[PDB]
Amino acid sequence: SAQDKLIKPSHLITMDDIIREGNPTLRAVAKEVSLPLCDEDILLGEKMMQFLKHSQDPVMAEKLGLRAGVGLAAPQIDVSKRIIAVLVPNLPDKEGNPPKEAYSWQEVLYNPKIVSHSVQDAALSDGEGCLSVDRVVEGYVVRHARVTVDYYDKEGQQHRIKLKGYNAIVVQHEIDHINGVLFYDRINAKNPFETKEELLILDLE
Ligand SMILES: CCCCC[C@H](CC(=O)NO)C(=O)N[C@H](C(=O)N1CCC[C@H]1CO)C(C)C
Ligand SMILES: [Co+2]
Repeated sequence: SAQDKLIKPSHLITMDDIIREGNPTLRAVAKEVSLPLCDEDILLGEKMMQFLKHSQDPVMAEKLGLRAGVGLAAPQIDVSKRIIAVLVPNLPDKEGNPPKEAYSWQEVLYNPKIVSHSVQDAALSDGEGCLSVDRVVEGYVVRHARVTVDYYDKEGQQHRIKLKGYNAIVVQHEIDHINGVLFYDRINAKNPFETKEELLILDLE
């Protein structure tokens, strides 16, 4: 299967492993992962985290021809399992200094689930992109401004976390993937940049 090839020790995930719009796997509902976590799944998660790290390494990304990404879900690499990886980076300050800490959030979540959320919604002012989608769909991708997520880490320990801002946006984008949902599904087709008081607009800069 695909996962088998992906977990090969010397295998590096590249755009060649990312299925695109059209493959039915993107629209399927990923299956939960068995507990305790089996080797295959844990290794896949690490491969996913490593992919993200490589994508955010300007030289490496440039060498491998990768698109900088801040998250990835198993289905995107043709594995219909509820496994997602997030790597949300901090940005430089107003003065131009590099962030004190490269990442704001780094985690591989297994069987993640949204338990509660804010009444307010939120969308990145610049819209969203997806490496599984080879085209641009402009508009505000409407998501919950804040969410509480329950998931199991690679150790197999259950966690419950409160996310907001950029972290909340990224996690929902990834969770959408394991439910067969693509970002443009959350863009108001009749008015892509529709706004409402309850809709917070996030500027990353
Ligand atoms: C924001 C919600 C999470 C996005 C995750 C995607 C990666 C992905 O395809 N996950 O499934 C990404 O990094 N997309 C990028 C993206 O949309 N970004 C990167 C910075 C913030 C935002 C731009 O508005 C594009 C540039 C490839
Ligand atoms: Co995506």
